[PDB]
Amino acid sequence: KPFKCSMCDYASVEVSKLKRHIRSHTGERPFQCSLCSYASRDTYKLKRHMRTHSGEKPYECYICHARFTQSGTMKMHILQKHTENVAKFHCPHCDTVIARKSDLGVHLRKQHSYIEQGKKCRYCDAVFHERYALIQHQK
DNA sequence: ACGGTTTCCGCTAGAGGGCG
DNA sequence: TCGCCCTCTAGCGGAAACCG
Ligand SMILES: [Zn+2]
Ligand SMILES: [Zn+2]
Ligand SMILES: [Zn+2]
Ligand SMILES: [Zn+2]
Ligand SMILES: [Zn+2]
Repeated sequence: KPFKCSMCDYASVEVSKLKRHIRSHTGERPFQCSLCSYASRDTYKLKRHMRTHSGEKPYECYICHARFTQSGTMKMHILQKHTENVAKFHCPHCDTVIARKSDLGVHLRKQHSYIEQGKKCRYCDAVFHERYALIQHQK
């Protein structure tokens, strides 16, 4: 409506939007950096990748003047540093509270995901394949 | 106190959406 | 239209902070 994707269920109004989405399915990265071996699927992510080469920090916190490469990083810094009563991330499986969303993801794969490279309990010889079960068992 | 682990914090880079 | 630019999202890795 008008342009449905055919593999996944994406659809959007513009032909360029559906073709860019299909580049996400195929893996085509048309726009090559003229400086290194990076290549992007659209023009914007290449322009933004060029800031790493130039080393520019075009965003500045209007409160403490720290500088940042991207706006989202600046916004988040303002949120964690110059703002109170902000919602935190409580893990569903344990009692852990984390300030940032992706750190919660890091926590979930690192403490609550299966690893066949299991660890032995420090005090007995039983082995566990998820760290939280291990540390809880180690009572 | 001391090493390991957990959380912080700026970083790169991945998607989709609005509009002139 | 579609090229431009925007936010939101996902993870990385060094540093700091926390703990048994
Ligand atoms: Zn698709
Ligand atoms: Zn490059
Ligand atoms: Zn600031
Ligand atoms: Zn947890
Ligand atoms: Zn045991």
